[PDB]
Amino acid sequence: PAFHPGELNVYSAPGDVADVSRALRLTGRRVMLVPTMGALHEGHLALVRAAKRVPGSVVVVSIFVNPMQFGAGGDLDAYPRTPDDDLAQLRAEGVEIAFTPTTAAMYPDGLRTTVQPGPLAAELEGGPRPTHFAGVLTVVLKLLQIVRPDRVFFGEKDYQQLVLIRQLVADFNLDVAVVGVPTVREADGLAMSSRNRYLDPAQRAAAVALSAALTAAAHAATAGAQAALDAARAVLDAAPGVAVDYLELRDIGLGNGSGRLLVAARLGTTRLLDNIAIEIGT
Amino acid sequence: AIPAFHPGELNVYSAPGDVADVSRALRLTGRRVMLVPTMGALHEGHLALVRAAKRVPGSVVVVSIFVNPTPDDDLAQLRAEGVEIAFTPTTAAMYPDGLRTTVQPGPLAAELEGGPRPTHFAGVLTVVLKLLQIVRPDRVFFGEKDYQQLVLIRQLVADFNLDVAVVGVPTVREADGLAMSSRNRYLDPAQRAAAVALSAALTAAAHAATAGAQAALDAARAVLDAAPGVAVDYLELRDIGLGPMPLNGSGRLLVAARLGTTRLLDNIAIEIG
Ligand SMILES: O=C(O)c1cc2ccccc2o1
Ligand SMILES: O=C(O)c1cc2ccccc2o1
Repeated sequence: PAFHPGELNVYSAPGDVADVSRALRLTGRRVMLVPTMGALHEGHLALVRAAKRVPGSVVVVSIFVNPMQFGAGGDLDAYPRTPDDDLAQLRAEGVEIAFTPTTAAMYPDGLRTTVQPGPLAAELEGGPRPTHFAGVLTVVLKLLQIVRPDRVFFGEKDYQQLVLIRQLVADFNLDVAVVGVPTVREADGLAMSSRNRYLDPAQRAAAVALSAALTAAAHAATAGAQAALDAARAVLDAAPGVAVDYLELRDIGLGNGSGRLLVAARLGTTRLLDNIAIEIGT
Repeated sequence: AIPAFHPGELNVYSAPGDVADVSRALRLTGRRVMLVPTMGALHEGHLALVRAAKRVPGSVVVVSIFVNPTPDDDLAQLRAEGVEIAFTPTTAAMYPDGLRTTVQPGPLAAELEGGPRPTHFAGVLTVVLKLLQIVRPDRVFFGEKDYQQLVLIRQLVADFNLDVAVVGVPTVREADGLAMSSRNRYLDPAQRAAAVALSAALTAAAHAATAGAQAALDAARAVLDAAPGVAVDYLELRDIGLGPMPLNGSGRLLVAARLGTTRLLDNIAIEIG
């Protein structure tokens, strides 16, 4: 396949992106990978920019709505799809490679060999959806194998995901560095997500409570962990038809001092996640 | 700041990161890295794998030895085969975080070998994935003796999009056809005499196969039937990927049996018609 530099090159075949990737690496360029599910927004763009700023980089953005991380009924047919836009944003960012595989090319033998996560996959987000992270890690492994990048980028918004990815990478000895990138927020603090378009004016207004509780907790934390949790709790209780799924304070690896506070809540049918770093006593 | 590597010599590394560094540096200088994963206690069967890997123009041979949960003799054979890298890591080096993320095999891992040991191949594929990631060879060598295993590794490679050729090396046998294995040494003399029936039965079957699949199966069974003290766990004809037997065409006939406490396996290629 052709590679036209300083331009967006779009490959659909794993073979084609694998060949270009390998060729670019043998020419000294450093391969950056940003796995996305499309519907790009400014949170994905921060990920591209981090990769862009790595000296000698050639950036691969992949776009694949992976039917293995979704479960019935349900969420798969409803995922936002906007490839036109996505590709334009990527041209505008000066990304050179977009990898957009077909389901058939990724799953020619269906679900056969898969990745089985550690017990962290059974908690938090994986509580209701116990096969969700196995689907995520399977496609992430396939993607790293196809593209073999130097580094791979993930937002901290999906913190649990990032942690399991660091697990996949360590546990399977993958020669790739995992770059966590801080969450991009709207001007009021709402963590940017494509699930956000599904909020109406009211819920969009109520939605600010997640970030506010979290940031309230981050500051109340000098008074310790009960104080941080109770502060976030209070903010969430004062917010109209925000229904809290969970609100949990964990170690940063997700097992006082330094931790991570995590929230999941529904607004109508729209499930939102957010998290923040927490220093207990600091 | 790469670890020390002396060409034409046996270099031993126990650190994953060391063998990863050497291997990467060697490929840049135009050697082709060949991996031969072993579990130690090398016999001729392992040596046939090593020899295949040496055949490749440009090869540097990496032999891992690791027991998945003979030290000086094994290395002496490797030095004697002219192998240049052994990878002899600890359990803690390979599993510093315990069993956390693992490989889940497809349904074939539940059959055959299979039913007695339901989690065996999960262990196998996981460790093999890791060796592949550590060493990143161009080619990886497995004996056909453990044929279900080879099939499942080929599935790993395909399914996870791994950049490596799987090379399957024919079974080394003793003079009477008994598939070589470190277990063979446990057999008393009666058992060792009766153990010839597994290969005997498989080669009878392979030759009976001009008459079709039932004649092959029946010739194999007659031969096992004529052996005392041989408990047959399965005798099965499958296609070459271990799916069900197609009506004509290439297949594989596999057998497992228990002789006292010692469990023996064998397998053969079959052409129906
Ligand atoms: O668009 C995203 O937020 C995204 C996509 C994606 C693909 C595989 C694993 C994790 C992922 O996060
Ligand atoms: O000694 C062997 O035949 C052997 C070694 C090995 C290592 C990983 C997976 C399977 C394996 O078989």
